[PDB]
Amino acid sequence: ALLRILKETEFKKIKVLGSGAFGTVYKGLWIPEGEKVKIPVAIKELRPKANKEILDEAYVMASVDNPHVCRLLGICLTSTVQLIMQLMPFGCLLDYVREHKDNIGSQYLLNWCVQIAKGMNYLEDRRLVHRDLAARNVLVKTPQHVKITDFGRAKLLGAEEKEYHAEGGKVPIKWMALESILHRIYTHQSDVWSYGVTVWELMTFGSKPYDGIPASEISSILEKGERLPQPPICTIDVYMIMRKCWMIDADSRPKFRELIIEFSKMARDPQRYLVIQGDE
Ligand SMILES: *CCC(=O)N1C[C@H](COc2nc(Nc3cnn(C)c3)nc3[nH]ccc23)[C@@H](C(F)(F)F)C1
Repeated sequence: ALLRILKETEFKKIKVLGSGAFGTVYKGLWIPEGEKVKIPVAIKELRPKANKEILDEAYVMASVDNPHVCRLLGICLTSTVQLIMQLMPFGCLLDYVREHKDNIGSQYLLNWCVQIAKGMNYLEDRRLVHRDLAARNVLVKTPQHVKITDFGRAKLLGAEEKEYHAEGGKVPIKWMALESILHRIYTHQSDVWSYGVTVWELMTFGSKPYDGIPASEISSILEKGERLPQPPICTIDVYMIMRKCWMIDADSRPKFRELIIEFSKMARDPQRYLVIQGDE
C-alpha cells in the first residue's frame, strides 16, 4: 500500500455521506489519470500545516494495510485537504445493526467482534492508539466484513512512548477508559476498554450505553464499580469478556491478541454463546 497523490480532475464527489467537526465525507468516483478505471471511493474533505507535513502523515496512514482497517488510497492537496479512502457500501456498523436487528444472528455478531479485534491488534502492532473506537466508527464493507475507520483522534506512539497524554480535545466519555477520563491517558489497553463498549453496542443491537446518564456523571459511576449491564442475548461467558475489558487496572484487561483467540473460539459454536430466537 502506497500513497497516491491526486489531481482535482482525477475524482468527483457524488453525494454527502456524513459530516462533523473533522469535515465532510462524500461518496465519489476516482478515475486515475489515463487508467480507464472508475473506482468508487469515500472522499473526506477536512476543515494550516505545510503540505510536506500533511503528506508525511498521509504516507504513514496509507501504509496501514489490513483487511479490517479502512485504507487511505490517496490524497489531494488544494485549498482544502481531501482524503480518498475505500468506500464502505453499507455505512457504519452502528446504523446497520439498528436497521437489521431482526435478521442478525449469533454468527455475524461474533465474527464482527473477531474482525474488529483483528483490526485493533494490527493497529497496536503499528503502535497506533485509536482513541475513538465505537460502533459508529466501524464501517461495513459487506454484512460479512467490517473495517475500523478513523476521523482524526488516532495517535502514533513514539519509540519509547508507552502512552499518549492528550490535551483538551473533546472526548467520547461513554466509550472511554477511566484513566483516559481522569488523566487524559490513552494506551492500547484503553482502546480495549472502548472495544468492550463497542461489543456491548453490537450485542444490544445499537443501544445507547449508560442511557440517560449525563456524561459528567460517568467517572463517578465507574469509580463506584458500576458497568454496562449484561445484554439479553449474551451468555455469561461473553459478558465476562466485556467485564474484563472494563477492569480499572489497564493491565488486568485482556489484549487484542487474546480477544481474537477467545472470540474466534466462540465464533466456532456461536449459538452456544449468544442466544437469539430463530437463530437458526
Ligand atoms: C454510524 C456512523 C455513520 O453512519 N457515519 C457516516 C460517516 C462515514 O463516512 C464513511 N462512509 C462510508 N460509507 C457509507 C456511509 N453511508 N453509507 C450508506 C455508506 N465509507 C467510508 N469510508 C471512509 C469513511 C466513510 C461518518 C460521519 F458522519 F461522521 F462522517 C460516520
